[PDB]
Amino acid sequence: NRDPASDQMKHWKEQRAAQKPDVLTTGGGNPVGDKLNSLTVGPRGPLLVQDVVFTDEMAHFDRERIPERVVHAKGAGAFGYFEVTHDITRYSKAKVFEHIGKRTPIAVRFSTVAGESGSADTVRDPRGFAVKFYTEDGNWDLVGNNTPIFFIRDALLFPSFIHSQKRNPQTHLKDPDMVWDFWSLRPESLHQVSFLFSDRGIPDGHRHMDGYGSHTFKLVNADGEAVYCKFHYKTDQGIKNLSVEDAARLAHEDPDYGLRDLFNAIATGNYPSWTLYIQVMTFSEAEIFPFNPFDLTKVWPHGDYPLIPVGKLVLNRNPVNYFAEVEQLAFDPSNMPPGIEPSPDKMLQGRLFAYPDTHRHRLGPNYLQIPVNCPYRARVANYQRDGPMCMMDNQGGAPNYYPNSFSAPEHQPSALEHRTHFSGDVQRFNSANDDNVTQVRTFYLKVLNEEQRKRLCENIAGHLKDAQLFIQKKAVKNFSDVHPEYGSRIQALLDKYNE
Amino acid sequence: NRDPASDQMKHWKEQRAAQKPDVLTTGGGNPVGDKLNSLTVGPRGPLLVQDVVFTDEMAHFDRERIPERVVHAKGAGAFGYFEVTHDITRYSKAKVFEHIGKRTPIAVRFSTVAGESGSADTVRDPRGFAVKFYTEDGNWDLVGNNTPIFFIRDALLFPSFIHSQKRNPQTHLKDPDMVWDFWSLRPESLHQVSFLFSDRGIPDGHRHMDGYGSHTFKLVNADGEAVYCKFHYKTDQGIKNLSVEDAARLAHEDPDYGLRDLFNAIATGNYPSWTLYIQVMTFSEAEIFPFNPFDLTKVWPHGDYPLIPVGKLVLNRNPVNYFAEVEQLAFDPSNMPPGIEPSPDKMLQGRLFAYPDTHRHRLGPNYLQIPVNCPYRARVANYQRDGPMCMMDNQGGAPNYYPNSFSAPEHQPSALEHRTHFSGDVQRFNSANDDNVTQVRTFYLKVLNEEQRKRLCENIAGHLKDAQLFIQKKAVKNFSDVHPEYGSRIQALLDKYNE
Amino acid sequence: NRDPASDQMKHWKEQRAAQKPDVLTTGGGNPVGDKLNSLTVGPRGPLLVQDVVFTDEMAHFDRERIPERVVHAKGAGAFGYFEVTHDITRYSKAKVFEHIGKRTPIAVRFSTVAGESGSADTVRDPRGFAVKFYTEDGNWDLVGNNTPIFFIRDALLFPSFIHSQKRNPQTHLKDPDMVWDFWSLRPESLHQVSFLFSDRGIPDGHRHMDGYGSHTFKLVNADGEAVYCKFHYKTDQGIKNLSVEDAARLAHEDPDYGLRDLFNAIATGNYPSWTLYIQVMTFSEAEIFPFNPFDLTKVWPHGDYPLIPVGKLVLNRNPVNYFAEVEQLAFDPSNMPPGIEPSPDKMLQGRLFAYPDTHRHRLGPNYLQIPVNCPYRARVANYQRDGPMCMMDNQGGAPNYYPNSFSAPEHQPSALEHRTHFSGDVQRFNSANDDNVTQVRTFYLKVLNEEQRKRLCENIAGHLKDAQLFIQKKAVKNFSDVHPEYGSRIQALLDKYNE
Amino acid sequence: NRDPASDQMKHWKEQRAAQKPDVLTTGGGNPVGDKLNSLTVGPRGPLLVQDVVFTDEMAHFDRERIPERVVHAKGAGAFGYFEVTHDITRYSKAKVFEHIGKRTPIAVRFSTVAGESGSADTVRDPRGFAVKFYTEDGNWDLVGNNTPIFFIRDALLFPSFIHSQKRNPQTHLKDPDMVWDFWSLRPESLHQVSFLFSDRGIPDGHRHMDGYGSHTFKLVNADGEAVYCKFHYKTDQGIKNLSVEDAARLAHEDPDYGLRDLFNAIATGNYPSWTLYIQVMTFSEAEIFPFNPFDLTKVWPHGDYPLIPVGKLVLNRNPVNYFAEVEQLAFDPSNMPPGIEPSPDKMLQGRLFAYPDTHRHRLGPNYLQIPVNCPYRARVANYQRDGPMCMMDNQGGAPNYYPNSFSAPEHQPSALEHRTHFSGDVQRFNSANDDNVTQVRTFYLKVLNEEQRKRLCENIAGHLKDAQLFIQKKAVKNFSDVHPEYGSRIQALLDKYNE
Ligand code: HEM
Repeated sequence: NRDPASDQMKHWKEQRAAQKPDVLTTGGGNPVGDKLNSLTVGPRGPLLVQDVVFTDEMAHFDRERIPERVVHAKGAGAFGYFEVTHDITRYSKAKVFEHIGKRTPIAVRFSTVAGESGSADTVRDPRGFAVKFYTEDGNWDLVGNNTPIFFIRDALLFPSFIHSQKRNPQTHLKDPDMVWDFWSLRPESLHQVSFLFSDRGIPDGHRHMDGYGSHTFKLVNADGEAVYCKFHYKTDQGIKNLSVEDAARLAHEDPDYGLRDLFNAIATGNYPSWTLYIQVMTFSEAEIFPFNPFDLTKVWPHGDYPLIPVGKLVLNRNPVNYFAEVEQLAFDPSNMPPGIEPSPDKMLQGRLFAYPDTHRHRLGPNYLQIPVNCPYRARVANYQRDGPMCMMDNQGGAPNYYPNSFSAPEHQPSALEHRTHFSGDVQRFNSANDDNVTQVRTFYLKVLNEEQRKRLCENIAGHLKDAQLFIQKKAVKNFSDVHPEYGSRIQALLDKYNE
Repeated sequence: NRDPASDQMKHWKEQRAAQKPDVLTTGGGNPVGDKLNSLTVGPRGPLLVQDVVFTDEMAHFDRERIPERVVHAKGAGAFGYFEVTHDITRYSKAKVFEHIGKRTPIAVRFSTVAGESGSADTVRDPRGFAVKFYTEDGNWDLVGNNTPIFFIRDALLFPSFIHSQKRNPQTHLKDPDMVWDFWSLRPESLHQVSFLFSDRGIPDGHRHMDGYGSHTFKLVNADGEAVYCKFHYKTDQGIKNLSVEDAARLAHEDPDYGLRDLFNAIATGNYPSWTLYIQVMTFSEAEIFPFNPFDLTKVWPHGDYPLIPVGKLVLNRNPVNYFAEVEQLAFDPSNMPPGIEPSPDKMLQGRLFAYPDTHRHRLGPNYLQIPVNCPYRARVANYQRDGPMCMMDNQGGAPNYYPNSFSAPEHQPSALEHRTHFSGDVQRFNSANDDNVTQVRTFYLKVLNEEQRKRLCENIAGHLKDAQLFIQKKAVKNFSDVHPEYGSRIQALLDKYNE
Repeated sequence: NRDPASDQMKHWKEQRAAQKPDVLTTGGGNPVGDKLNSLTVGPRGPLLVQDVVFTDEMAHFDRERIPERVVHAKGAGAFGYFEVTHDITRYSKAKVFEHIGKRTPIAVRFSTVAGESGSADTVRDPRGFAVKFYTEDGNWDLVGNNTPIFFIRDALLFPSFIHSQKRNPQTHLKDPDMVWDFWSLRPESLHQVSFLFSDRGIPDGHRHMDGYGSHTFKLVNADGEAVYCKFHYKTDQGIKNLSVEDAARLAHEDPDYGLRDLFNAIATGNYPSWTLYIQVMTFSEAEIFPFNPFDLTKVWPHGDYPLIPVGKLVLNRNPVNYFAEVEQLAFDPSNMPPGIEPSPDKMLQGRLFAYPDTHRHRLGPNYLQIPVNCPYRARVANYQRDGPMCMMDNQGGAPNYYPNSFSAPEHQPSALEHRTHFSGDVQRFNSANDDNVTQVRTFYLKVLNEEQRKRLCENIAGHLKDAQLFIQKKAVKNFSDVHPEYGSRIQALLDKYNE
Repeated sequence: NRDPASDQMKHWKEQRAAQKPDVLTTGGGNPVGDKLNSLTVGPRGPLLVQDVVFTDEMAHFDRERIPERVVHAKGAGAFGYFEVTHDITRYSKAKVFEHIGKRTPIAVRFSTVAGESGSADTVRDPRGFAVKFYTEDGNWDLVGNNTPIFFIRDALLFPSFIHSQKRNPQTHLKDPDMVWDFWSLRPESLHQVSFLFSDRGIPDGHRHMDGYGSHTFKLVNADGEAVYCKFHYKTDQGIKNLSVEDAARLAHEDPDYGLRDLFNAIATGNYPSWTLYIQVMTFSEAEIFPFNPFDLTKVWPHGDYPLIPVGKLVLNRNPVNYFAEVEQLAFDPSNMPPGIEPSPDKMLQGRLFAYPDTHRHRLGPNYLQIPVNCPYRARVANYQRDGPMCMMDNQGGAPNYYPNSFSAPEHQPSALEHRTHFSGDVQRFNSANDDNVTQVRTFYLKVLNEEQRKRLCENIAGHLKDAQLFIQKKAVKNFSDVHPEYGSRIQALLDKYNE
């Protein structure tokens, strides 16, 4: 016998006991008599528009594909839940953290980034780790990566970035000249660049990796007090990466490696877990931080801000229909229930917009009306109506303007966004030179040993080599700024690759 | 106080009862602490992106509109049932006729023909009478209208017709030349044109008008024997038209008069009803018939073809939410249960294609998933997946290829099309001159009496007059062919009309 | 020979006289043999899916309809130009007012608000007066209204407003209970509501109504020197409006009266024009202003803030294709070139989001490329790419990331937005009580004379009379808050109406 | 210096030199001041809605993606011309062949099949070969392949087939159980399934393979006589296939091998070319012939039906912008100028619908209006109007109904379709027994030599080595039904793989 994976269609007909098979039908529910031989005038004559069975199917077939994620197209998914094992109600008053043992059902999706839908899992790229919490207050999406930091700190340079990583407008090939001209001119990436070309670059599956909310957020307690926080949900399966070697063999032996490793893990019953933590920084402590507490290209050293365990993330159910439940999902950072709010983290401020923006496009206006995306542990109610493909509903014949004198939905002041005071002019404030080295240096010669320190200078040079020379220096320079040796090793290697 | 319609909100609230309102949430179900004031820095400062409340809402509002139906955009809808007051199971074996007494939930939408969503019901124009049956063998969309005949005999000239019947491409106004130039160049229109300007051109409210299927159809029984039939449903509310002045008045006082009439009649228990009948014709007779039995412009005389009583059509329910229940109601002439097949009606043949084609574009590739359209009385199982906005499970893990050896949906030798045998060179046979007078001449003389004739012409003469002298000639010319007098009688009015 | 609008097809045939007709082709360009009779196997047989002429033409016919603008569905559009005639450059460095005699192409559209596409023109309703300028610095849209004020003062209570106006979620009929229940609950509307029900609520055609910017905008000259402002452009054709009697008649007689009137004028050289002035309030003034200077329901009295002439708006070019030129026409208040900026007017701010947004839905992601919408007088060059229905050269090989060292477009540091200082807490400041009457009273008492006040209350009562009693009560109350006479004069009429 | 594909940007800057870079603007052409730092309230403050530079850019990015082709997603495309070399004026009256030395602009896209957009070029999968001839009679899309046969002879099966190749509905991974199950239960595949695993399964470069109109078509001369034919465009650069290990190496070393390879050729003057031939068969012969002369899994033998020469296919132009020219490219078999006509193929006929149809989905209603799809060597003129993103002018003010009396587009009898007399009942004729083994055996034996013969079994087994035995068996039952040793060798291999 094979693995639970391949034995899919197998484990399907079985459980289907001896119950006869459903009756093939058209979308209209008309029982199809013969769906193998099209209607034709004569055995060698043309086809009639009359074969609606055919028309009905081909028509549906011609419209399956929808736009793939603008980023993170390739990924895996599965559901499970979250459970409380610590009390942090002092910090946030969210319903998901209510009492201890408070298990909220979740939905998570792993994925790559730069590659398309046909791409393989096993390759150097950050990883998409987004959780969908279904809470009585509504849904809460923690759209996070496998790291607490990203490459850029101003949303505006993101589209340009994603481009710099994806194909060339003309050749449609991957273009290093682009990948590095951008990185080179934007040293802020330094930090997250180094993390990428580290060993973590390619985990073993989606399980032996770490999850983070990356950004800085804001918790609020039932007492109206607030404090900035950072979420870290480590892996209980342990950290594990794949040598550039395997990453390549796997790249072709099983392009969907990480994909079926997650399905079998849960099929065989070995459910992947993660222990959720959170750092904590008061506003007072925020004004003090030697750095921008809201800079996405920075971290809060654990020593100065220790981790507090909060919960256990347990994925235990495997998706049935992938399209409907995984590809069709929708993780929107904007979705945050009372007790949780965004920080003025310029990058975070960008996700507040983009996700619902695209979602409406990828899936359509009512993209939340999709089962997987619908917040069922809540009771959506308001003054919104219509839209294409309006399922449900449509919120019945209830009044549609606010305010109204007809007992239609009223607001709840208990969920008012926490009020903070901000002073200063309205201007395009430059964050470019917000120190893109320090924390980086203490990562090259403080977080990594000599072994991986080198594996880095090797990985990087192996790619940089392909970029125009003038580019290489503009890069070596920056790296150097993190530490001379850093740029020395790399540069060296390059020249050897440079013939 | 006033009418039930206008009392919509009232009642809704009284039913709502003492039940406290629902917490006003965002699309994501998150409660809103205050959906009346925006998040602005300062009481007179800028608006913030961070106001995902505003953006959430506003956004759905920006997508509230879907393209109105290409034709018959304005209308009203109601649900109810259908009863089997007779056993017509000798001709058609459709389960919707199974046994006397059986009932099948129906859905109907009345509509005008040309005017967009904002026009007025009380205007001369044919009328849409769609009857959707939710059977146990899929659905059945009998797209009827108040008239058994139409204007054209071949689809190809349909998109062209509707055009002439709408706004000039440059001015955007109703064009008399666009209208009459077309009607004059296509005599086959001579029939319905007459019926159109007659007293039936404006039926007083929906309840007071008949419904027809026009297209010759096919009824297959148990033995597989087949026949051609027509579908007529006479109104139990008796016929009632609206004088030009009484309608032309209601055009403003109440442009949605028809919509209100219906809702109101129902809301007051007074349900509109229709008896169903059909006309049966043998391939042999259809052979002998003096005309083309599938010529939409002609009718099967009562005498030669009496109407057999079928069952009843009760409208005892009003829509809850209009946009989700009526606006989206989609009727595809293709939905025919095993037992009702189309006919070689060149006109019908076209529709077979169009409805789903457009429904796939107005509502979406998965429109058959909309609650109203879904055949909730049968089990839809087939090999079609994905498509934007996939509701339900999408046949979960069930296979997707046919045939297959995994106990997936099967065939239905019983639901096989009937086998008719045609012959002749496959080409484009000009149907332009298949007697465009006979029946028109029988209408203008034996069906109408002098006062009814008088009207017809004045009605016609008053509209045709705005066309160019030349079209007027061409127009009158065709009328004389039906009958000398018809022509001159109208002509007369024109010369006067030309003051 | 009638009005130029009627003879549209005439002058066409005429226009291309000696020039022989072009060949009829499918979408693909292939020539069409016989476009009248579909390809049916046998003169009375089915329709071959092999017939492409049909399918091609039919499938397209099936997708002709796109959503109609969310609000202001029914309108009229013409193209003309703008000519500067006064140096106001000391207030805005906008390249549009650049210098005396300056000519900038414009495109305007007139509209109603609540009615859908079939809706009648001559009805009480504000009027849209959206201009589009194709300035050398990019398109500058100034979306004017036939009134310099609006009902609500916060963008959040807007979707609700429109809802109250349009059809009821259930019956689908206009609901006066809905309308007035709303206005009654938000007295800020008094001002505009009063204007609306005044003779000005039903202008005789588009040629007799002033256009306004309503919102306060911020102008910025060459020395980054700012100044708030109001946009006014009075008709040069004289203020004229249809009585309540002519309006109803026309309502059914000529639903497209505005269209017809506007088309004809131009068509016959009788070009309409508007002079554009602007009031100038300095930051120091907007400070001590007796009201919030960014409150859409208020106006800067001519007395303390004059009107400085700018130039003229002239329309002299009818649309050739309505759909392609007047329909797909989309204006974004967000489009403002260097020198013309927004104010903190909350009501305005929202608009910065919604117009481009909704457009991305109605017209489509790449709608900015639709001819009538492209800033043809400017040269786009950005890192934007792809999306459906992408024309032009998608900037071709051009680099796609920013910054880049490959000579792609750069940022002009001279068009950097002006910078203002705002301080305070950031939150939901409740601006529902910023005086909802003062100005209203001035309008009722000093702007209108008895003759007028008489029609107004009559008019208000005409509609309101139908709102449930408790609603009418609440309504008269407010009016009284403007003036005892106001509420009373109506009340009487009310009690009068109730038998 | 490196290859052309690598030096893409390098050249852009080079040639685009001696020119000040363009001004980076917005969608509306407004110059941006700084596109690197979003607008906020103070250095550490929230992002303002005011920032439109941001939104515009972001939203537009949030939509860059459109759905990929349901099949043949991964591909490379280029442009060239077709040159007549021989006179087959007698077989076709088609203008594209008018004379000797007649050039016609063509566009081409090569593509794998069951692989998603991100997949890798080199993999056992048929190659998509589609040429778009822009002729004076519009565009004639010759939607071919690198093989002259397919896996099934009935459209209906296609969706079911295609799904079998793609991913598993639940585990989303590629699944052999599905693969082989389909083929096992469907023997017609045999012929094409053999060719696949043959040495031709993985062609080296897109230039070292052939082209096969595949289907059977019809030809019509000026005198009206018709006949059937087979299209063949043999590679001039010669056939060069890739090994199995090599293929799987570039598979991850360079997954975009096709693109690069092909792009570089044309980039250096090494323009590839193909010779277009035609096999001819007269109706008479179409009668004598011995299995269905249209069976898509049957090829005419050069022996009895020889290869006639026609012309040259030369591709000497690379796309400037890929998304604009290749991604948006749309080839519709339904496009066919006079002289070329479909044939009964129960497979082809269906294609005539899937292509234009699925396009109205993937790209949009007016997709034929996208620059590369437009039939620019002709002149579209008809009665089709509107639809979203209506580019051009919608045809201006021309009359929109046919017929008309205003000199609008007329028709050409010259373009009438050939009339074939088809006799025989109208029903679903089984095609499962049309011989799916005779021709096949001839391959394995004749066309194939002992050497390659081995690499087939080895390959056909290397894959099937993952399908439940019960499946493996069924398969061997056919291969052997082809020829004893075929399944023999296979079965011998399979056993070892079964460890
Ligand atoms: C922030 C609140 C606003 C939002 C979200 C908003 C939204 C809309 C929407 C959805 C339409 C439909 C347009 C169409 O279908 O053609 C519209 C039309 C219009 N808006 Fe309002 N708008 C806002 C504020 C205003 C203000 C502040 C003005 C003052 C120019 C204005 C002027 C117009 C005009 C002129 C039209 C009609 C355009 C035409 O048909 O030519 N809007 N607006």
